[PDB]
Amino acid sequence: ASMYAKHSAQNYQPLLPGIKIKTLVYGELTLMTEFVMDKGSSLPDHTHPYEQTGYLVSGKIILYIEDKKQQIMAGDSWCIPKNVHHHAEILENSVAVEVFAPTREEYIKYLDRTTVV
Amino acid sequence: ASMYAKHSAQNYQPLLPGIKIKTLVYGELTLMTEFVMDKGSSLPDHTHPYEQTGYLVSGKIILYIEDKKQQIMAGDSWCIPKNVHHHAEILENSVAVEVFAPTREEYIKYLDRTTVV
Ligand SMILES: [Cu+2]
Ligand SMILES: [Cu+2]
Repeated sequence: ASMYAKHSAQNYQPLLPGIKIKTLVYGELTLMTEFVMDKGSSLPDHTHPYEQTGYLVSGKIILYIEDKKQQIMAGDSWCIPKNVHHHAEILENSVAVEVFAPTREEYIKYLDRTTVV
Repeated sequence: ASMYAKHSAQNYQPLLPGIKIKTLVYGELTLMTEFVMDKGSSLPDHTHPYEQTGYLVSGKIILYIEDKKQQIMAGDSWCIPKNVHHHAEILENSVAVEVFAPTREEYIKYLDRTTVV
């Protein structure tokens, strides 16, 4: 059931305007995605029944979680509990790695199978 | 409760020779760490009752999972189910972000409270 995946510049897939996604790996309890986000894009306010914990690999965003707002730079991190409202403004081209728990089955369809193993 | 944390080069805790750790954030279902590893160090075989999913921010490691072995570089990722044998050889100075599920209570104390927003 273990997985390895290798980095590739290909197959980051459209999710929302300005936001591309790739599911890297997943398991019994978690699922890992990489989000590639264009400067000036945004994530609209949403909720989902998965805890979402992330790390900014590169760039700069403003991450809104309920009534908090924080500027996020490379190496910063966050944890958003299940069903909590969140959104973001993307200030520079940015890359984030985010892990969902429980496994977010709807995101398995973004798995880049050309780079698994 | 949601959580934000800011990057700091300080307060990594010695875990093994050449291997240091810091808990970045955690939540109800997950806990996120950053592993800073020195060229030439290693992790011996271990297992634990937490799923472990990781992303290599930088460097070069050989990651062993049961009878599999893979060289892992920046942007590669892995998911290791609960109780599965794994170890690693660190070939270059390396940095990994790893998320445990469920929340790994023993690692809460490695949070750097000076970086929590
Ligand atoms: Cu979300
Ligand atoms: Cu481990």
